[PDB]
Amino acid sequence: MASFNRGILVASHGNFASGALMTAEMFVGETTNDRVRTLGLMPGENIVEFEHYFKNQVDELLDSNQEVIVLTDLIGGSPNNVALSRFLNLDSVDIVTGFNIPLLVELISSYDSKINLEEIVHNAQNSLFNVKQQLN
Amino acid sequence: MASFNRGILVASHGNFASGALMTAEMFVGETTNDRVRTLGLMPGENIVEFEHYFKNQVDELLDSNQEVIVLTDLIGGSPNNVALSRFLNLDSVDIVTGFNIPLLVELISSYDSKINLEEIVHNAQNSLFNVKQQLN
Repeated sequence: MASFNRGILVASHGNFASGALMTAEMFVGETTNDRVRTLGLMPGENIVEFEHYFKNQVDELLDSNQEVIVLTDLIGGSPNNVALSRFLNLDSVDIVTGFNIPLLVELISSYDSKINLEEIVHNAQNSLFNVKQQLN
Repeated sequence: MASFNRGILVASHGNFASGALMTAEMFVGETTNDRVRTLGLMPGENIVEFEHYFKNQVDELLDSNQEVIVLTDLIGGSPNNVALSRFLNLDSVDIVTGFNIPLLVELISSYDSKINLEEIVHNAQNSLFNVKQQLN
């Protein structure tokens, strides 16, 4: 079976993650399940059920990709807490929190390529900005 | 009628905007239409219809708030293009692009308060980060 370079899991409380993917696909085209997945921790769901769904999404992406980047909505959220505890020392799994559309788009566009992740992250930070201030 | 401090319009291609609000409300509680709105430019919709929906959302928020912050998904997207052209020199309307959940949450939490927007933006940039790198 194919082992691609890099899978992406986008995870959040609520609908942030699936909505981000939907929007990203408007720019980069439809993705498939062996490369990109989302997971939302919904109102009324507990972290016990969520936890193993999460673990399963990352494990399954690793069957098809050499590495996985987990994008989470914010630091100290449950998706981020779970990701860090479950995959703390697994070097093939990266965790970037506070993601925006520019990060997600760039990671999808480059997932069959070599990347510099620090540079991608740095550019995604710089993509969040006050537009009148910056355009003068 | 009440003029509050600050309204928020969250705008994007697709479902990014509504999904971001839904998620933000999991942290800060349910919002109402006179303070916070979303708008998505959907597949199959043109910028001609979208444009005036957009204008109308900002105008109506200004009936109830002294200022409005428009959050858009990315620079050079149609929501951002429209916002900048329509409200270029209206000082009561700010435009911050590349938004993430930390920005949206903070702006909702502080919308009845005096703010330092530069500081909020700077902190939102710093909220997007590689968590293993930063936690060492």
